[PDB]
Amino acid sequence: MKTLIEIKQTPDGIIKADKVFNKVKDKISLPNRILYLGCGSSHFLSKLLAMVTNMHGGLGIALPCSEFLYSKETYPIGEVELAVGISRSGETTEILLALEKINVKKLGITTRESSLTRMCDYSLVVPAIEESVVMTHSFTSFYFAYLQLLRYSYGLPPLNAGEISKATEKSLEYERYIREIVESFDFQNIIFLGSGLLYPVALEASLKMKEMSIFWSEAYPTFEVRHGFKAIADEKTLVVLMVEEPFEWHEKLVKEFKNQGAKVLVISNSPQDLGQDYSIELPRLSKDANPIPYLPIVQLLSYYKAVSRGLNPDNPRFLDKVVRW
Amino acid sequence: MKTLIEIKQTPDGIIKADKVFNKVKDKISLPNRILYLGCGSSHFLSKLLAMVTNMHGGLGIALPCSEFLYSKETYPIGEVELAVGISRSGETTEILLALEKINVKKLGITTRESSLTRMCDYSLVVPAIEESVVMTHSFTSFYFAYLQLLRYSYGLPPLNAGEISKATEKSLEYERYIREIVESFDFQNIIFLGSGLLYPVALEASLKMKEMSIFWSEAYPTFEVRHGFKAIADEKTLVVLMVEEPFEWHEKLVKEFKNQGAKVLVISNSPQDLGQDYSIELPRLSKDANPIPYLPIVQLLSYYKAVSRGLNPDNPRFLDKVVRW
Ligand code: NA
Repeated sequence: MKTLIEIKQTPDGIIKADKVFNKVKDKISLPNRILYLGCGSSHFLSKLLAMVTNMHGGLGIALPCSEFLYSKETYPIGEVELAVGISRSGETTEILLALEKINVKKLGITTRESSLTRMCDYSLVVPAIEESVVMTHSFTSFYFAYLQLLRYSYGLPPLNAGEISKATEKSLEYERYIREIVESFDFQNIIFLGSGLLYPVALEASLKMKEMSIFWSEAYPTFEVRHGFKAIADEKTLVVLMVEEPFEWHEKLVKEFKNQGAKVLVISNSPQDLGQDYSIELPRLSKDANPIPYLPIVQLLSYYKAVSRGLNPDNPRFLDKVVRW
Repeated sequence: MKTLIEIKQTPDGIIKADKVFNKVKDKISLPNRILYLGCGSSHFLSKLLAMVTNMHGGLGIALPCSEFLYSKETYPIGEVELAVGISRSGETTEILLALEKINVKKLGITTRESSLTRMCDYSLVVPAIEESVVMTHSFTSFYFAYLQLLRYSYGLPPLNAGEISKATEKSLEYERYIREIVESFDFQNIIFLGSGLLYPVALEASLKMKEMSIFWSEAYPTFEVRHGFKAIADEKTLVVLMVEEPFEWHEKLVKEFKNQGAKVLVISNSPQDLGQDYSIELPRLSKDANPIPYLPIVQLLSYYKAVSRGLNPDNPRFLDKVVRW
């Protein structure tokens, strides 16, 4: 349905993102200290943007919109040179309320002209239009558009959009394999693991499982899971480890989970056999862009698990396309 | 069960914490920029300490040990004037490894003389001894000891330990009520909600459920839950909303969950009826100390759910008392 069609539009989304970046790159200059605000999937995207900002020498902080609204004093926001508001629809009430209280320069990230773009000074309107209640390629597209702008603003060379777009096409080749995983192992719960830039991807992947499949899904920074959290993983659990360059600890972690009876899917940019049950190797890209090919993989996994449960990921129970108050 | 005995020692834990604080207050000066490192429950305590540091005018940042070890570049650590390593046992390999890579002053927080105290410049050794694999009153005791030191260090008046200890005695009076909730409503999953300082408490509460009851538990900043996450809440779900001063949005959120069929337990410092099925009112304290009485409530809830499932919270399956590599 719509969710699947939209996941498959990821390659074109990258191209659309590159186009928007080039249109606004000389009109907007991203500063050193940046605050990122978003809700749900957009909060996880905010965390990813904050992380890559720090990775490139800046200082980025991300907070859920409502936490900024009602409990900002408990967060290390400090002086902000730019506030970035993220909303797929550009109509999320909380982001609009948050921006009303902000006096510094404001940059919006959304898929269309909206209430959001009207209260921001500049905006990245990436037309990765989605009919599904669940965000898929818009997340990936928003990330690339901003990443290009960030590298540019920081004096780094632009990434090759064509190469990255082709990388996501490679991700999509795994569709049948992912479908087979869902068919051959009827897991009852799942855990996503990632470190650094892949941690927010793990968080997003888990949310995709919740929304699309109404499923018991969790996400943790790779090795944090050993500290108590692993207690809920057994023979009915699928553990998804996402890692660019694994080392000995990763092999031990995989073995640890298998010893509890869980099956493990490793998604990486490495040919190494860590003892996993399922393996997905993705094209290795510039460190900052490397997480991109992982998104369509976890989105497809969530989609097919949803279908296997007879659910409609396009319109999950209890969820609204836009969260308003 | 050692776990229950230890939860009930919370009041005395506060007293022991105050004693440690007064012994070291003039031997340790806490700076402005502090990094908090911990694993599992100690990571959630680190988040709580980072938040209260920000609340009092300082700059606190918390990170899981492994993320600091392998992906520090993606975090806004910046300049660090003090590194606080938290470990109940003082033997967690990751904390030892993390502190060894740090050259600035180091403060350890633990229950006993250990590898940790031996590699720190000084430590807060709070004797809230626990034999259960699951951390309970030590979390609360560690928090109070450090909070006193922070207030003192920042020129604020000391909190009244006797008053705070008594407040936790009040929490314990809810044991029967909590037990009866567990015996009457056989929930299959649970969601903890909290904002500001209560968010880390929600994370810790969820971990207690995972470890003690091998249960499906989730935690989110109060209003973030509406953004997709709420999809997994229905008639088999118990939603635990923790809030000091509720307002209109809280009533709407409670009703929203009840409309999905879920039952709601509100733990607050307010007598306001938000439409909850179960209610637990706690003594309101200084803003920074206010979260303390909430801990024994969620620990008792997790303990009784574990017992109702024939599980042993003292020694959960798969878990080691101390995580090593
Ligand atoms: Na520990």
